[PDB]
Amino acid sequence: NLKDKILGVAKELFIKNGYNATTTGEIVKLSESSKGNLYYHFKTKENLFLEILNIEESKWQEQWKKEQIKAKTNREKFYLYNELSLTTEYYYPLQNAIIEFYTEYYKTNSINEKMNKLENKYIDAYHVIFKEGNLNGEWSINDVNAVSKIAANAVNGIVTFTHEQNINERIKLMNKFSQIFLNGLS
Amino acid sequence: NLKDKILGVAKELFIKNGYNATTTGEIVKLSESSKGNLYYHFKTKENLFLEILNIEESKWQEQWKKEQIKAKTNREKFYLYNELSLTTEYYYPLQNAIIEFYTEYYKTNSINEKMNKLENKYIDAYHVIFKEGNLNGEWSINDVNAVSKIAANAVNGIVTFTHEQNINERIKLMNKFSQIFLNGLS
Ligand SMILES: Cc1cc(N)c2ccccc2[n+]1CCCCCCCCCC[n+]1c(C)cc(N)c2ccccc21
Repeated sequence: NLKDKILGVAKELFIKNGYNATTTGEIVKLSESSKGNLYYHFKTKENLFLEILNIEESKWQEQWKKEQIKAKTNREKFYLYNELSLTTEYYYPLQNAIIEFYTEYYKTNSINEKMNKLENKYIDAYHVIFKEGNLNGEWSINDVNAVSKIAANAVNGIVTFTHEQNINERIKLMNKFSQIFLNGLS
Repeated sequence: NLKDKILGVAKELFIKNGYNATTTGEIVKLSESSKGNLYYHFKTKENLFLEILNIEESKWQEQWKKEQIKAKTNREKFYLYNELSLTTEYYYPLQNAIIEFYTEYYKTNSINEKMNKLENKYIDAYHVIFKEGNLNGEWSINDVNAVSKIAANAVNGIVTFTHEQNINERIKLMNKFSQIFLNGLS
């Protein structure tokens, strides 16, 4: 494909280097397409990156729906989602690139809108789990949105800031975190 | 002292122009030193920057040592340290150079090793709060080292990935997080 091999080489570059480290020159010299091509579907470079995120959050959310069956209670789904978070090949590997990205486009207005459209997708899985768990009598959260937002970011914190220590050490901490947290809700 | 003039000047240069754009030549001339002296004390730009981070971590510890006295109990120190990490990062000028430097050097083991020492010093403050809270009966935690690493990265996530929200909402969520988490310990 064309408008799909771009998105591919781009994802690979944003991860391998960083957001700025990868230039449109590079994406082209390895995705072979005149500068203009990258201009139709993808208006700007911040469009191509914001595009990659959407796909990634979708592939990830999709992977979780196909794996969440292995958890019977919402309590178990919480532990599971946070554990799988450390291993997916989806979305989470772009978090550094996203931190970089936001530091260099937070002076524009169309940024806080798109970076907040994704926010809703990103915390959705937690919203389901906490609401569904309210319905299933697993706990009683008065402010579901607040808690989903906290859970999502705290977890994104664990996944992102421990990216060097042995993987099983990380799963261990994440489980202790999921424990402290749900225990905190009831 | 010349070493300190070099560090002071380099810090300001990194802040005004960012990590990559600052040249050691600028650092050399503006501090009235030499490539030789700079090489002698730091070996490289990356090292210089890491040394600056060291000093910054120490000033931060000193500031905390003076601030925590406002918080009688450890439950309070925890609430306060988490709020301080969120509010003071909003206007910490080196933050930008820091993002730029990390999301570009976490691949090297030389650098990522030294960064971990820094990170570990930040985590220590949680260790102290948690150990001290044990000896005071504020809670009973059997795995202080672990809970400390979890708290630190959870908080960093909340501080780091929540930037699009309004400042009061972020402070509301950080406190709710502190409340949930401290409640999950008992
Ligand atoms: C004085 C002073 C004054 C303040 N008002 C202040 C305010 C807020 C914070 C520190 C402050 N300090 C001093 C602060 C010194 C901070 C030194 C930090 C070193 C390490 C960064 C580690 N790191 C890791 C592990 C993992 C990541 N994925 C990652 C991603 C992006 C960026 C960094 C990353």
